[PDB]
Amino acid sequence: RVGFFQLFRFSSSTDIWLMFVGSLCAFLHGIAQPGVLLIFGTMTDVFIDYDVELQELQIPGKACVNNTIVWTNSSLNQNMTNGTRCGLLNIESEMIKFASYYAGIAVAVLITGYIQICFWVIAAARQIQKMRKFYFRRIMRMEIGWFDCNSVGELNTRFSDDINKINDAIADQMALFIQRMTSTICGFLLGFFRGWKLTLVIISVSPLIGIGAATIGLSVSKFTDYELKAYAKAGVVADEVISSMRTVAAFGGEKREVERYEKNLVFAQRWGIRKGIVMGFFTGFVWCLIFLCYALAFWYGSTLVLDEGEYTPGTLVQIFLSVIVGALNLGNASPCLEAFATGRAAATSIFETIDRKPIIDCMSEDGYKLDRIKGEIEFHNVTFHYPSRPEVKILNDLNMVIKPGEMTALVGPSGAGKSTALQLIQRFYDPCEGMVTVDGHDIRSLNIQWLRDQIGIVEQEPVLFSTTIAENIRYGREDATMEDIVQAAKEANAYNFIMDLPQQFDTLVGEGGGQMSGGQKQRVAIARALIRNPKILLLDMATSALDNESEAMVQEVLSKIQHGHTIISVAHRLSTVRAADTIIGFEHGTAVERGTHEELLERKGVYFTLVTLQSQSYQDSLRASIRQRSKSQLSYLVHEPPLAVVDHKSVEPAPVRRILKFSAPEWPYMLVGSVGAAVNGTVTPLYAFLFSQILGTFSIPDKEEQRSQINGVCLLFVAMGCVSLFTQFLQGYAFAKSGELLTKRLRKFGFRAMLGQDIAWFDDLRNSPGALTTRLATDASQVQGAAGSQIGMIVNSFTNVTVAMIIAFSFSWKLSLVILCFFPFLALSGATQTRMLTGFASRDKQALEMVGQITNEALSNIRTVAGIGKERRFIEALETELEKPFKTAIQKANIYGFCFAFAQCIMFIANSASYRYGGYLISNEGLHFSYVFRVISAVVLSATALGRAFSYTPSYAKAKISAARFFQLLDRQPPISVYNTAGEKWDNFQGKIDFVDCKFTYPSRPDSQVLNGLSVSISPGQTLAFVGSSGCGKSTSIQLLERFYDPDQGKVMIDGHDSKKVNVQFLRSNIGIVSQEPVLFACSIMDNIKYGDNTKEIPMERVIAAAKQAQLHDFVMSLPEKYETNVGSQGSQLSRGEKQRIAIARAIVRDPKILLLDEATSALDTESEKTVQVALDKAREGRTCIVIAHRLSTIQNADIIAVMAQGVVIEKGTHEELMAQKGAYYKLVT
Repeated sequence: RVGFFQLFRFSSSTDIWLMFVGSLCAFLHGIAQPGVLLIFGTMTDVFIDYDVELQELQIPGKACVNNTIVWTNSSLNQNMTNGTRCGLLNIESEMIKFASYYAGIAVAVLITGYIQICFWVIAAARQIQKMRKFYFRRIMRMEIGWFDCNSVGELNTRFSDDINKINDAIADQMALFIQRMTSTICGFLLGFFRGWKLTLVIISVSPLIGIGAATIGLSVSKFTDYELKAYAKAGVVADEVISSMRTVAAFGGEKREVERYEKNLVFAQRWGIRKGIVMGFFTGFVWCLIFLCYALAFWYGSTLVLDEGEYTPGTLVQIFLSVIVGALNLGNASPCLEAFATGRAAATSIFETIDRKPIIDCMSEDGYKLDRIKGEIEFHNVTFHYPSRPEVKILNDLNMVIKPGEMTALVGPSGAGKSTALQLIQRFYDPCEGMVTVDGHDIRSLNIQWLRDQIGIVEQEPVLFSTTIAENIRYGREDATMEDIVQAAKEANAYNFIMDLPQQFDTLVGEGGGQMSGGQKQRVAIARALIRNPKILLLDMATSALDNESEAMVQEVLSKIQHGHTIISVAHRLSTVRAADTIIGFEHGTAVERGTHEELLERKGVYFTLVTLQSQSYQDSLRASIRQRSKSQLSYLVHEPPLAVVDHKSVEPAPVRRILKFSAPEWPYMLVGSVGAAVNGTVTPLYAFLFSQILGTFSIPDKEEQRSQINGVCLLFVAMGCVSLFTQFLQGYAFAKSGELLTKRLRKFGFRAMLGQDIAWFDDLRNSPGALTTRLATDASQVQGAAGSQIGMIVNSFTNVTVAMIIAFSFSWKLSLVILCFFPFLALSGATQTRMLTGFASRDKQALEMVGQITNEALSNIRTVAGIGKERRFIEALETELEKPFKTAIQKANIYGFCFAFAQCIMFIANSASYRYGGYLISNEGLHFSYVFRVISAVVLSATALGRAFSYTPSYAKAKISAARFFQLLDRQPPISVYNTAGEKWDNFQGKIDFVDCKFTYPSRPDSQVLNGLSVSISPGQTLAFVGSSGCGKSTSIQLLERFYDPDQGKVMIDGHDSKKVNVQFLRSNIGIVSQEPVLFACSIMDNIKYGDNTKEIPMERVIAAAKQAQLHDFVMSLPEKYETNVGSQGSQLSRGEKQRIAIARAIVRDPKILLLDEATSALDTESEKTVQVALDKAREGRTCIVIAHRLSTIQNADIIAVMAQGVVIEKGTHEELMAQKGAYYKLVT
């Protein structure tokens, strides 16, 4: 929808000038990089000419016998047959000149690169400050229905992230795009217009490299989806098992689930291997093509193009490097296009909501302004439905009138649109049909700003803003003096309470600050409403959100000092409506009664009499991680020109010792990948060496020898291309296999240890099933980032640097030292730039947090702001707060511009100094001109590679974080361990139970609500029932007898053995549990029943017996698929009643000695309850059972009962004796 050039719609004239000057500087700066290669071409031509002359002068006196052609005296007054051949070219003077040119270009690049970034960043910052303030000013004027449709949560993201996406588009990214586009255009143009045969030839290889690069780029996305689909084959198992962990534990299926997860990790491993193979092979293919292009370019440029006489060596070098630079810049310009697309997409919502016209908004020209109003208000056939849900009509032909100076009470069912009438008389919404009038005037054509200033509302829930109490009250009326605030607080009965506060009226009351009682918040809100002395006072269920002790006080504040002005009250309870002058009952959105209280009592008053009588998930994160990791690995494709100018830009963390120790089992693959990486690192300085070797051949006097040597070097380039192909493929495959083996091992171990944790560990919100699955899917995949791949990068960089240094110091140590002085800067350039950028991003986010606070406070409770608060205040506050991000952006502009400019210019300074000194060495020390190029190029390329080695920031740190998260899990020792040592295994298990005054408190729930004093004993074969309580200990006996939690204090005795000492596996195997919600696995019905005793392969006879005993055989036997019917995800539909019998059969099949019926027989259908109660009753036979049911005594008449609802078991006995003594047990029959 939004065109790219719409993003600049907020640009001012100053912004236009800044952008124009920045673009001009970016254009000039971009010209510099390819334009310097002309100076380089002429410099290398000068070197070659001087070397030819010098070599000729070494011949022993060819012209001393005859005048001949080319001897030294050609510098003198002698008639040499080929003119002035010697003496005129002074190499040192030429190199002084060329070093001067390089230094001048360095200064120009510094200036232009600084301005380029600074001006563009400043212009973007100004434009987006303006954009944000306009956006917020527009939001606050939208009608409240628009806020019903749009969530504050999404508005916050639009305000913070989306506008930041626009910033990334109109910011320095635009300058970088301009610079790189002009650089590539100039690079290709200067190649074509210096030699078109060679430029055309070496460009003709592009289609193959394009195919390879496009293949890699496409394969990234293509393989992401295939990987995600691959892991899901195991992710489903993990999610199913973790989501139902209590049943898995209760039936001891941990081993089975671990095996089933291992069985499915193979697909993810396999797809990871294949992605590695493909991407490594294609990276090697691209490198081979690059080196074949080198060979073709040099061979053709020499043959019949240079040795024939058309070109010169300098022109050949210049053309080659210019084309390489152009292609390099073209590649670096794709991130800018990505940023432009992202920004242009995000701007759609912002601009459309900026341009949207509000249906009703706070403005000064909307309509008439009354004076001395009576306050009378009336409805006329008002019909209304909310815009967010127009299908449901809330008001139906509503007609009502509220007399001036009187209190009218609105009563009716909660869903009768009772309060929605209030939102109409302050004009939150216009009525769909009908009219609402005040003092005889229509609400329309009445100045909304003036109208709402006549109305004060006590909201349903008090809302206070983050400021002082005096300020919060002052929001009701701007010009209220302090004594007026005191008077309002006195009327609202808050003065006495507020003066008790530590700092009186100046105390901050922000919700993130000092808290206050709901009653006091309502009283300060009432003060805010009263301070404006409204003619119309709306009481919208003020007390409905308060405790009784505070309800009394708030109600006392109300109906005490309210007079003269009209009051419209929606009472929370009808005990206080009788003071009202009139009452209007609401039914299905229409007024009915419109009578006095005594008249409301004209008949049954069904509502009034009734009340008075009754009252008296991992996929997103995994996708992001996979994509980011694949993109990071793609950095190996970066190639840099020799000579020329270099590229610029293409809980505690675990110790790496632990990661490597864990990854030891796959050491051979890491070693093979390391060998490949070492060779690939060696490749770069070797091709710099071969380039310098080529340059040296052009000075050879013998043409045949020259041709032979050039052929040899081209063959070496071809061989290097082939070796690079093979080694790149080998490295990619080996490190992919190492990483995938590590990830598979990590997932298996993490799941296996995760299933060993005690149940309490799962209840913790830090270990939510979604969180656990995300940890098992994503974090496991990331740990390889701190593994072979990192080792591969380290080895690659080390070999690159060491080989380059060997070459440089072998061929010239004096020059190497000079060029090495610039080594630190060239290397640290990129790392410093990236880390400074991320630091600035963090600081900008910190600055934006303050603004987010204000914007979220304003939007979260926009109803309070509009109705009773001040609309314009928040706009001004946000406008003032928006200055901080602007200042941070300005200083970012300055610092980032300087850093970028220096990083760009430093290379030219290095060239200047190095070639100035190389000229001196050639003139005096007798170096060969080729060695100068060799040394300088080797050192520069190694410096750039080493600098790229320090760009591990985004992935390595989080890899170590994930490794730490896994290692803490693997090292945890749970309080209750399923995998613990065997013991306390008495063969003749009988199942006698006893509770010795157990105390328990649920962690992950507030440590309050302690369950205390529980003490009962159950002899073998008896049934115990916990009944009557709505909670407070009823359901925790189940989770205690089974070792889900050990008691805080006290002990649970099984056959006389303490609970904490009996081996969990054995005890839990002796118990069979049925829960309120039958949880079954996606396997077949036979498998689900067979899950009861998964330690042994029980025959189908047991399953049949259990199914018939559980009243399940006939039902399942009559299904289309019978006992092989698949459950859950298969699409087969079963009701809770049908699954409950599956669960009961599962419990029965193991022939448990203890049965825990945790509120079975709770299906929504009474028929299902009848069906399943028979199953439960048949199951209880001959076992020690603890039975819990919400149903009445009929279920539990069989055996002894406990009835208490306060933890301790005071009342206990059989149904006959319990009913005889007339205790609390009778409440079931009350």
